[PDB]
Amino acid sequence: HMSQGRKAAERLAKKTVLITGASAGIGKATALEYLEASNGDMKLILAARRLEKLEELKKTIDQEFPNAKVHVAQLDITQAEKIKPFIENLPQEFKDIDILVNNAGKALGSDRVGQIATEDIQDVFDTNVTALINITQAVLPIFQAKNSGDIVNLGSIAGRDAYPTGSIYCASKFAVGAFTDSLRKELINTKIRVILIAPGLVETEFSLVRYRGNEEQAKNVYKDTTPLMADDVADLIVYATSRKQNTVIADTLIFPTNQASPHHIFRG
Amino acid sequence: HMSQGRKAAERLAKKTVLITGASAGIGKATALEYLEASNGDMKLILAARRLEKLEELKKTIDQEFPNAKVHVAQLDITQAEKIKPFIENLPQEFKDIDILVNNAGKALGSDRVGQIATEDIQDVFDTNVTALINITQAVLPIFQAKNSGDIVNLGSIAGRDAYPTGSIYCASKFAVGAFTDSLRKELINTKIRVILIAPGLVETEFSLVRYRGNEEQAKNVYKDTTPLMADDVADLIVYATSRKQNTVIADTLIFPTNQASPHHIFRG
Amino acid sequence: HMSQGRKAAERLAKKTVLITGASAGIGKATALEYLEASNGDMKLILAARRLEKLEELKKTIDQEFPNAKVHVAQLDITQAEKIKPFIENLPQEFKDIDILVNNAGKALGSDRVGQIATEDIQDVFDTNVTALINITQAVLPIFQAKNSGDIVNLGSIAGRDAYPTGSIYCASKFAVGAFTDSLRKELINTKIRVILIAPGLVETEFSLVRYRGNEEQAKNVYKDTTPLMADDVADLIVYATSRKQNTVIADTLIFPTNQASPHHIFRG
Amino acid sequence: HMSQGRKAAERLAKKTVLITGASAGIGKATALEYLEASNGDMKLILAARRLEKLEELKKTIDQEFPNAKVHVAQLDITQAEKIKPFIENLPQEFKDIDILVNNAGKALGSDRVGQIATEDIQDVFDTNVTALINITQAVLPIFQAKNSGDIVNLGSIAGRDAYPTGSIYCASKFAVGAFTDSLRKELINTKIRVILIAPGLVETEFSLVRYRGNEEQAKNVYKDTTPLMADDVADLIVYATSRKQNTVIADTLIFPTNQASPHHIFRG
Ligand SMILES: NC(=O)c1ccc[n+]([C@@H]2O[C@H](COP(=O)([O-])OP(=O)(O)OC[C@H]3O[C@@H](n4cnc5c(N)ncnc54)[C@H](OP(=O)(O)O)[C@@H]3O)[C@@H](O)[C@H]2O)c1
Ligand SMILES: NC(=O)c1ccc[n+]([C@@H]2O[C@H](COP(=O)([O-])OP(=O)(O)OC[C@H]3O[C@@H](n4cnc5c(N)ncnc54)[C@H](OP(=O)(O)O)[C@@H]3O)[C@@H](O)[C@H]2O)c1
Ligand SMILES: NC(=O)c1ccc[n+]([C@@H]2O[C@H](COP(=O)([O-])OP(=O)(O)OC[C@H]3O[C@@H](n4cnc5c(N)ncnc54)[C@H](OP(=O)(O)O)[C@@H]3O)[C@@H](O)[C@H]2O)c1
Ligand SMILES: NC(=O)c1ccc[n+]([C@@H]2O[C@H](COP(=O)([O-])OP(=O)(O)OC[C@H]3O[C@@H](n4cnc5c(N)ncnc54)[C@H](OP(=O)(O)O)[C@@H]3O)[C@@H](O)[C@H]2O)c1
Repeated sequence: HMSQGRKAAERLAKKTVLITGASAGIGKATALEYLEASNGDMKLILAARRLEKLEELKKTIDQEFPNAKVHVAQLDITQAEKIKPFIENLPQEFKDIDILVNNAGKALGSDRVGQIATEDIQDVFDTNVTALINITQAVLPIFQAKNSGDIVNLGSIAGRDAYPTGSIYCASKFAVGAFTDSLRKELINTKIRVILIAPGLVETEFSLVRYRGNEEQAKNVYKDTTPLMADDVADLIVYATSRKQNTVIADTLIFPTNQASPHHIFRG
Repeated sequence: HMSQGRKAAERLAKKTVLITGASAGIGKATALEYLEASNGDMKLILAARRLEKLEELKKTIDQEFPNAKVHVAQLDITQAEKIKPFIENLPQEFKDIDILVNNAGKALGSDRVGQIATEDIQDVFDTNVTALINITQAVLPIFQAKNSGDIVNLGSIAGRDAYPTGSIYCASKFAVGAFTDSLRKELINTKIRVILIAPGLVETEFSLVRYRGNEEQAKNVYKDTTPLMADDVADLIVYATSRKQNTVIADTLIFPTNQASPHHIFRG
Repeated sequence: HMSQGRKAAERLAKKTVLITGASAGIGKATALEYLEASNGDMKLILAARRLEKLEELKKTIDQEFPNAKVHVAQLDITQAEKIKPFIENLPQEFKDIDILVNNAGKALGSDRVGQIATEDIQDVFDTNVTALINITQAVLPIFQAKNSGDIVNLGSIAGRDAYPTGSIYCASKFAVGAFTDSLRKELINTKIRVILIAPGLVETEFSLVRYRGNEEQAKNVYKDTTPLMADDVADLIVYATSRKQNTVIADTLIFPTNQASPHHIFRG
Repeated sequence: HMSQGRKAAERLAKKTVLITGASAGIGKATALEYLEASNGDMKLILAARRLEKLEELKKTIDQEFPNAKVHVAQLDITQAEKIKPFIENLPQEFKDIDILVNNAGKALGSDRVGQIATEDIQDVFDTNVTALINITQAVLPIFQAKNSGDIVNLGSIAGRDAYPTGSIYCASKFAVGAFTDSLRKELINTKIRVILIAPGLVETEFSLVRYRGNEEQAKNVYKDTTPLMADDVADLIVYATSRKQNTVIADTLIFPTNQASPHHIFRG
């Protein structure tokens, strides 16, 4: 198991990764890809709300990667007050986080301004931005203590090119990008790496969530295109975080070949 | 009184402007400037938390511009549940808003990530982003009914060029920009104008608020420079909103001559 | 004649403006607008290739603004070797330039990459970028000697949001923006103002030139929209350059109300 | 020899890469890295002006990668008239290009506007922009005929964040980005991948060229930092081009850990 070559595996070995939104889509793919690239030799902290999904993943990992160690954690990152204790209370074995993947995130609906539910505004901002920042602040001290660690934030093409009907989501991803940029500028005197991942169309549960479980509307987003799959973004994240320390794959835009922006999507 | 020429005064006359953060700084300057440019002939809705400051402004206006009509409103735009009623309950005379100026906003501290108080995060985001969106959604129906109206959003240079120690503020201003951009893209089939104003250094109460009333630290931000004053930004706002309808001064970055970015500030 | 109010007229009076592309469209509008805003009391240096068009304009100005002084100059700004002498040889009366408007510019064709004529590539880059820089370098010493002066560069929405079929033009306008931004950052220790004007659809001779004189294709670009007219952009330029010296209207995107990007253009 | 894992080697095998600026720095590193990742099993066309440097590289490759096939080409990409014939005249074996790496490029001096030699302006633009576009147009038909191929353009952090003293270079890299973006938007209906690589500080011959051979000034750019080495950027290029076809690593900013922008560079 060395999906990315020997040197990348060496660099990943024995590191501890904390992944938010590990129950599905990119987060889940990323947990698996980290093992593919390191010959199973890492420690994973998988956090999301759906505990069974996490358990199921751990079981999959357990048999596929005997030498992997996985700590499953039911956490709604929206519940601010639980973040700091969550970190402080990690089992000894998993306390020394090396890579934080702020992947948990969502979009709710495609309403034009004027039609947007206040709940949808709070939920998207709280999950995408506020929680991302809380989790970041709670982990950072670990990195600063040892002057090492990667902070990986999931932005989006929507974070640099806004589109109509996506005002809130775009506002949230623009925010994530900016926060990420300040952070990188603050840390230039450390060896802590700050990495922004910005995908276009990836077929996950993202569109299913976005349209409240309506499978029709979800599949329709990808109709007549070959979008990215979660493992494609996972591939990039593991790639970025397995570079030699001095290298920062700082900001990457990943697209399916048929897409060039939110407004430029070829449908065959 | 026609600070911007006859034609601009004609275009402004008898319009109703709603201004958030009218008690100080740019919002206050903007109320005054609208009158300077329209020969007093407008209707102003001035909202902020400090009711006395608003009253004082109204009194100033009352004697300076007898023909102006001013409705003062004590409102904390952060109290979401009060927004919709606020708009619906405007006195008949002021109900027909023509220009919305989403000016109320703030920055809290200059802490590097890791050191940022959760209250400061919520306050900045709620005031700068969430409330701006709520207020925008509450007013927009008025504009859509009559297919006219200007939406003016206070962004910042910080909204397109992030800087260390300003992660939250920058994140919030990037969000305001992106929301604004989505909005403009949604409304291209209307005659509703969407305008983003993005200043650099303006000497107001902004730095005083930012450093919790410490006048030392506040004055220090402007030390050895000649920053913009609030009437400079007011000038631009009134300029943008007094153009003929078909013209959209969509996005303007305004700088004092000694500044070229958050990182490029000459001190004499 | 004070289209922009008294204070703006005072600030413009007796200043010397150098305008490239004065024979048509925005450049021509801008010469006229400067006079509207200053009560005719300025000195204009109008440069372009079509000498009769310039003469015609001067004649118009001569009778409309008796107190204006206009120096007409047949110049192909693409002829680098003539730039420095051009400046150095201005008649005494016009030597002390206060405002440079780098307006001359064009786009040639709408060919996709693979189909682009080399002549069209050189012409667009030489006029839009190289000449702009040459002219800028030649005038700048005047401004540095007296520590004042405005440099106005015509960018475009295309300079920040590229679009298919416009690769060369967009590349050129991105370049103009970047050059402009470096410049502003270099001059923060001077009182020299650096101003970028970025329009969307303006109906001038721009599309006519772009499609090699084919009036059909030209009119077609504006079909079913109400684009900006050249005086709209002139209005903005005169506005920016008539602000008090300390204020820099640094970067303004101006759109007709039906447009929000090169990709978002409503046609009624 | 599979620096990036088996699957990536499979995807690279037997492909033909054309590399500009192969005689040194990133271009040279990239030729080497392609072989490291594919077990020597590719065909390289190495072009630059210094023929001996190319020969030397080929000799290195010949003994290190017996199964590699290398065509060396003395070419000044600035000589436009030679581009099309260059492509058309490639030996049969190397005619079917799969990957174009537009790497040749340079910066000349660090002069502020006003002090910039016209030769330096033409040389930078002709090499970085005009030649890049010419070479792109000449190779593209190959890709369109077979509906596959990667176009890799070397941009820079300078292409999205301009800095004083780098106006021309920045202008040139902004143009490369914009051209690149247009190109990707044009090709969404093909399976041709369009990839922008944007590094910060890499220690190559780049600074040596920039300061006309002065080793002092060159080494000084990197003093007290650990910059990226050419093989770091090579790694990213090979990574991007060895993804499965549907995946486009569209736009990647790569930094040494001590850098976060042109203005944010920590020196230890
Ligand atoms: N997929 C795309 O096309 C797209 C494009 C660009 C960027 N992105 C970004 O990439 C990230 C991952 O998206 P995705 O496509 O993988 O979405 P997804 O398939 O819907 O998964 C999102 C994950 O986040 C978790 N999550 C949501 N809210 C949470 C909360 N309050 N607390 C803890 N965990 C929470 C979910 O698990 P539970 O429900 O079990 O808690 C789920 O596992 C998001 O930030 C998204 O914005 C997505
Ligand atoms: N100063 C700068 O250099 C700078 C630069 C770029 C952009 N801006 C932006 O310009 C806008 C105005 O800033 P400024 O410099 O004029 O600031 P300021 O002088 O401190 O005034 C801000 C106004 O907002 C009001 N406000 C704050 N929170 C409120 C709330 N929760 N509910 C209702 N009103 C509230 C305040 O009034 P009350 O306390 O009475 O409620 C105050 O009148 C902000 O959006 C700011 O981000 C400032
Ligand atoms: N119109 C739009 O939709 C649009 C949008 C954004 C930006 N812009 C920009 O705004 C500026 C002016 O546009 P426009 O609409 O006014 O175009 P226009 O109507 O074609 O006029 C351009 C002017 O430049 C002059 N000119 C062209 N090449 C020249 C050369 N080589 N040497 C000297 N003068 C030259 C032309 O005069 P002669 O032929 O007589 O020399 C003409 O006066 C340009 O930078 C353009 O890129 C236009
Ligand atoms: N180094 C950095 O910090 C950095 C950062 C961002 C982007 N970049 C970009 O990365 C690319 C490579 O730069 P580098 O650091 O590798 O520079 P480098 O070490 O100086 O190499 C540049 C290469 O380009 C070739 N070249 C220059 N002009 C040419 C011409 N007219 N025709 C054919 N070949 C030519 C040179 O070969 P000959 O002299 O033999 O012709 C040399 O092989 C450039 O596009 C650069 O702008 C560099």
